[PDB]
Amino acid sequence: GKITFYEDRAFQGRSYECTTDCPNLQPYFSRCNSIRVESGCWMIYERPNYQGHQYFLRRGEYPDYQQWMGLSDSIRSCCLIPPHSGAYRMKIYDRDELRGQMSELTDDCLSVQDRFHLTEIHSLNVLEGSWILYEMPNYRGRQYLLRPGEYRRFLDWGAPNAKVGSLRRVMDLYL
Repeated sequence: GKITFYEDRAFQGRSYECTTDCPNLQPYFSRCNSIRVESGCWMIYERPNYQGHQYFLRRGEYPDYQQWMGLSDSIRSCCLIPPHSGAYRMKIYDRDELRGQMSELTDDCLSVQDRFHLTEIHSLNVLEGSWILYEMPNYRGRQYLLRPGEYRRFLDWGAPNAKVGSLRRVMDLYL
C-alpha cells in the first residue's frame, strides 16, 4: 500500500509518503488537510499509537479532510490494513464474552437494525478479513477498525458504548 499526507488542502504544502504502519507521524508533518491513497486500505488516526478518532480510506484522492469523513486536520498515526482474499467472516453476539444469540456475517451490513433487529452488539469474533464498525447505519458516524480476532466487550474495539449501526468489509476500491 501507499498513502501520501499533505499539510494543506488540494494536495498542497509539505507532504510525507508512507507504505507501512506508522505509530507517530508528528515528526513528519504538523497537520493534514488532504491525502492521496495510491493503493491499499488504510486506517488513519487523530493521535499517535493508533489512538483517538479513526478514519477509513481506500485508493482515491481526498482534497479535504471532510472527504474521509474527518473532523479536523489532526492525523498522527496510520496503519496499512493487510489485503484480504476470499470470503470475509465475523460473528456477532448479543452478550459479552462471545455468549448469547449469535449470527454470522460473510458480507457487508448497511443496517444492523434491518438485518438483525439489533441496535447494539456486545461481543465479536472477526474470523476472516478486517472490517469497519460504524456507530450509525449506512457507514456513518464514529468508525472503529475491527482487525481479525476476538472482541469480548465493546471497550475492546475502542467504542464508548455497544451501539452499532453498520459493518463494512475492508477491501480496496474495485479495479
